[PDB]
Amino acid sequence: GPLTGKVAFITGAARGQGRAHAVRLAADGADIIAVDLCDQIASVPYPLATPEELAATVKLVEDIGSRIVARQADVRDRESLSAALQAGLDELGRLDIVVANAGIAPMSAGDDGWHDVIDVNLTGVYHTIKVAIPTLVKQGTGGSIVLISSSAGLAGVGSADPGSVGYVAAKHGVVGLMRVYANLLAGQMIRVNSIHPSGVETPMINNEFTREWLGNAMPVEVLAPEDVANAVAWLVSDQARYITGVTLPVDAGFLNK
Amino acid sequence: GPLTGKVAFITGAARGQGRAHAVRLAADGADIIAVDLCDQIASVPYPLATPEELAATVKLVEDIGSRIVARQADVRDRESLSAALQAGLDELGRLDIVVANAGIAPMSAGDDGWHDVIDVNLTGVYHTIKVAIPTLVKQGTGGSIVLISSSAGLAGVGSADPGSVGYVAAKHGVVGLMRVYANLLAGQMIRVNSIHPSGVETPMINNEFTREWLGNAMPVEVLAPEDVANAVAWLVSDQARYITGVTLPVDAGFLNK
Amino acid sequence: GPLTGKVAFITGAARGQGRAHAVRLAADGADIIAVDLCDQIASVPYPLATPEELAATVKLVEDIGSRIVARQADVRDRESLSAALQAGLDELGRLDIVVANAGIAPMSAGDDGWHDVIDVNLTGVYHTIKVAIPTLVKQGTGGSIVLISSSAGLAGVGSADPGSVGYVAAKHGVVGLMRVYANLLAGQMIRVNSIHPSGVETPMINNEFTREWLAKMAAATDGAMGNAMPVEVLAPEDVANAVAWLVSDQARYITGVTLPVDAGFLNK
Amino acid sequence: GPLTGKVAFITGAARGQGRAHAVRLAADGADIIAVDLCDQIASVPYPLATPEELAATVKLVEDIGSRIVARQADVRDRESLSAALQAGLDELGRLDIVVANAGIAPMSAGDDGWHDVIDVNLTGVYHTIKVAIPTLVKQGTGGSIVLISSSAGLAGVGSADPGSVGYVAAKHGVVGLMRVYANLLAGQMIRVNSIHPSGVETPMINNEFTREWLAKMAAATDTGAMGNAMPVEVLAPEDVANAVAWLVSDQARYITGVTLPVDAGFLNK
Ligand SMILES: NC(=O)c1ccc[n+]([C@@H]2O[C@H](COP(=O)([O-])OP(=O)(O)OC[C@H]3O[C@@H](n4cnc5c(N)ncnc54)[C@H](O)[C@@H]3O)[C@@H](O)[C@H]2O)c1
Ligand SMILES: NC(=O)c1ccc[n+]([C@@H]2O[C@H](COP(=O)([O-])OP(=O)(O)OC[C@H]3O[C@@H](n4cnc5c(N)ncnc54)[C@H](O)[C@@H]3O)[C@@H](O)[C@H]2O)c1
Ligand SMILES: NC(=O)c1ccc[n+]([C@@H]2O[C@H](COP(=O)([O-])OP(=O)(O)OC[C@H]3O[C@@H](n4cnc5c(N)ncnc54)[C@H](O)[C@@H]3O)[C@@H](O)[C@H]2O)c1
Ligand SMILES: NC(=O)c1ccc[n+]([C@@H]2O[C@H](COP(=O)([O-])OP(=O)(O)OC[C@H]3O[C@@H](n4cnc5c(N)ncnc54)[C@H](O)[C@@H]3O)[C@@H](O)[C@H]2O)c1
Repeated sequence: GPLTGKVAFITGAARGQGRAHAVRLAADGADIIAVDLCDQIASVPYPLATPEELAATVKLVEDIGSRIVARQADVRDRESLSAALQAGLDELGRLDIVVANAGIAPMSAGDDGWHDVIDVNLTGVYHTIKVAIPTLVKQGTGGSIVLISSSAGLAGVGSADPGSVGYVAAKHGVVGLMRVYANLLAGQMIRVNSIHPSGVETPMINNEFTREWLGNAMPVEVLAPEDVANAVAWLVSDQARYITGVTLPVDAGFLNK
Repeated sequence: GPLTGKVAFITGAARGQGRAHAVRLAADGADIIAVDLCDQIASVPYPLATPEELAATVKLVEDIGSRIVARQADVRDRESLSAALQAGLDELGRLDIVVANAGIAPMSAGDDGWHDVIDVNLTGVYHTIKVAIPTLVKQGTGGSIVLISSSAGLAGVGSADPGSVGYVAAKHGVVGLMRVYANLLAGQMIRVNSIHPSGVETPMINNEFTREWLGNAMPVEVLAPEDVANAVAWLVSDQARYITGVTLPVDAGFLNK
Repeated sequence: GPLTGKVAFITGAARGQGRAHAVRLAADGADIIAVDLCDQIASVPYPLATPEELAATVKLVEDIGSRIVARQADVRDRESLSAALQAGLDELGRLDIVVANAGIAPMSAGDDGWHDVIDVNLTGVYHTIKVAIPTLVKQGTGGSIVLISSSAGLAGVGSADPGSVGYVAAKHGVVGLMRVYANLLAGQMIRVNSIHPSGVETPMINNEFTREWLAKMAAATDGAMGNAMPVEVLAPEDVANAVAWLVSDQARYITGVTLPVDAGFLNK
Repeated sequence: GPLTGKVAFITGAARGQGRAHAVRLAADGADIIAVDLCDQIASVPYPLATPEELAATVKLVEDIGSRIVARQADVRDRESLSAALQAGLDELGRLDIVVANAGIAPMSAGDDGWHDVIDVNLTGVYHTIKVAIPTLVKQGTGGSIVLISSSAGLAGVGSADPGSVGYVAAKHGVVGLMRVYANLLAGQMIRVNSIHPSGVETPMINNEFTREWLAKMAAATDTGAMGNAMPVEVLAPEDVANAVAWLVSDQARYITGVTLPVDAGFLNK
């Protein structure tokens, strides 16, 4: 495949879009370093991933034919995340692609929702970049860093809940991370871009809370996780070698409507 | 390939990026309706394409194994452009993809440069869209319209020459066409996006005038026409089925620098 | 006032927003060079200004106490526009502020609508900038160029009509003009910015016709056409007040900006 | 003046731009609720404001002829900030204008710089909005909320230092706060906008650490890419205060959801 011999580090890889990236990039030949919390955060009113789900991602990727290192780790904890990445490096010996995908959407928790969404969705993305840079720079072969933002990183879409205004703030902060790192790493031939999905059919929105709590331009209800994985697989390939500093909506026209 | 059975209408197909689109989309299985002015505009201080160059594109596409209908046509003349497209529809029977690529960069012609760049780069893009819509809508199978803008469509980069100011104004106007047509056509599952290259190695910039007249974030001097064609080939594929309303820089970080 | 001793050149000054700029900047002490077509363009489905309306602007500004030179001129015709500007310069002796406000919204005219809206709303703005630059540069005291775009200069809001997609294209092109001229002219301390109103109560939209089309746009969309704040329409004075700030010393270092004056429409 | 009978809550009011906002809005007739940390933060290598400076802002505003309630408060501590605002509400009886101006620029502190800059410049701005909303909504007379971002809120103007990356991320996050609150509050006629200065002449820009940062950033680029477009070395605090005074006035009654550069053309360059 176009990614044979490369290694992709993916946060939130136990299910949802993170699993879709693991499967898609492995299908294209990449080996995978997969991390997920595999535990609950109290301000999040829907279940986060289980250890069983991370093991399921591992089986899918192994069946495709790639090597995979999978660790439980929390993106909020730099030492934890660094240790997990280093386990992947010890086994696979290189790093080419980073997909900073782990995220949460807390609600109905008061300001705990603000703090937790900033911590996972902004600080955790910072940590994901920071733990990867020294390897990418030392290797001297360029690479790709893909940050997962949202429509809410470019538009004021949300409710008054602290976790929702925090989600908007965090996802906007992720665009800032993208833009500064695209500038800092361009000289190293490391591309940095952000992806902005509107709604995607995953357990972040397919849950009891969201149904009880509860439009794109194209007549598309919700995107598939594969739509997001397909965009990312293009971006990290040689077909997109000179694409950097871009905010890419994958959204059936939502941001332009 | 992924585009077998589809037809792509490409303006400015005689050379440069237009040729690169014709070759890349044909390699993916598409048949081609190729048009070019194949004549000079007096305000443009470098040579435009010749009839022989359009014939050379035809040979390349036929050698790849796709069908191609090529006509001389001026994007400024709606009737000319419509007749040319119709020659292609009469032989190939359908239309799926439109690449509004023809463009000029006049200089040193005073206000004739202003007029000519608006007429080719803005009015000509409107005509390219307008003549394609009836077929796409009557078919009812969706499609893709790709408008070629520039860094100068999103940033104030230019000199005081009326042809240069006009290039900025026209390429900005192309973004506006993209945004309104993406909204107008979303219901028909017709995606509309714009591409924003910075510099590309073609005879628009590789000529005697430009040498006499006298950077990106990544250490890349100029992009290849293939870089722009690679982006477009992805956009018009099912891998980008829900991408619409986007301004996509293909620019080694120029717009983010 | 804060603009005493300065001169403002305003296109489309016979009525509407252009008249509002003339009276607002005159109230702050500016003298005025006012131009308008004062004639109809066949693709435009509502009446353009009359000669009597331009004369009425002149009286309003004289009653305020400023000097004003007014001429019938077409922004599409650089020579017409330059002659009119020069009549104003001969009388007032300087130029400080340019407001490129003339514009049209053709509809239901076929491709004549495309060509006319590009010609007035984009080429006419270019002409307005180009006739003014030499004076501003020769004086060496800086100045302000204010281009009137629209929400449709930053968003794809329009209908399936050559005049409407042309309005979007033109108003987006006006942002381009702003951005490149802000860079070209910054070294001369000439500020260049664009203003983006949503709907403003003038004869351009205060007609049966526009309300028809708004109703169809509304029905065709899944309050999409409405502002974020509960404000039905902005006053011309809202746009004139923004411009009066921008061209003052209170905004001396504001350049290269797209400024929405829109009750939150673009952010909605 | 145009703001006679109005009350403006300003964070970081002890010196710099915050003092300039207090003086400028007072000159237009407003009464002021002024808060500042009046203390140091270890990751910030230059001095923050002193209690003396806050008392000097009080003197300036009283001399202009307005009433002012000033309190020491940390925007990172929602309860502290709420208590300070309440002290001003208890005395002045209303609120019309919020200027979320307090901010820091940590550097050479490792990841403590990341955490502190997010905490002050993003979380602190959230707290400033949150403590003001109930009063604004209960009054039912509209109002203005102005968030102070930066060029670095719209462009990736930063170095690799965690405090700098964090400054870019936080200032971008402020735009997000603006956009969502403009939508949430529009129905109440409460305008929300953000201001994006480039460089402004205050201790944040002229200390030796920032100076060395600016020199390093200039040397890293091949393009005077760190300068403004107009030949203006640095903006005055009054340039930012003048823009805010306009925005909160009836001359800008329908301006909301806008990112406003005040930057001598920097972002467009
Ligand atoms: N689902 C949507 O509609 C949608 C829309 C736009 C953007 N996004 C974003 O896409 C990303 C992927 O989310 P998803 O839709 O696949 O939802 P998801 O909840 O199915 O997946 C998120 C994953 O991240 C993990 N995770 C959460 N906190 C973590 C932490 N502290 N450390 C390590 N792992 C952590 C979860 O356990 C989970 O497996 C997120 O950044 C999210 O904000 C989602
Ligand atoms: N080359 C660059 O650096 C660069 C950078 C950004 C964007 N662009 C854009 O890329 C597009 C392709 O240009 P290119 O780089 O391949 O340059 P090019 O000059 O090699 O190709 C442009 C082609 O369009 C044709 N054309 C010009 N006017 C025409 C008309 N009135 N009707 C029909 N055909 C006409 C030419 O004859 C030519 O074959 C243009 O829209 C251009 O503005 C180029
Ligand atoms: N009214 C709105 O809702 C709205 C919203 C956003 C932007 N705009 C823009 O505001 C500007 C002012 O328009 P308005 O609302 O006051 O409408 P208006 O029709 O009342 O005023 C426009 C004026 O320009 C004149 N004019 C038109 N073409 C001309 C030409 N070729 N040369 C010289 N003068 C010409 C008219 O005769 C008229 O007096 C325009 O650029 C318009 O596109 C209007
Ligand atoms: N100076 C520039 O060039 C520049 C450029 C763009 C944006 N900004 C921003 O302008 C705003 C004002 O900064 P300034 O230039 O006046 O600098 P400054 O350092 O002179 O003023 C900042 C003030 O905020 C206070 N403050 C800091 N942390 C606090 C906290 N936790 N709680 C309460 N008060 C706190 C300080 O003590 C001080 O009085 C900041 O948001 C800053 O990021 C500054």
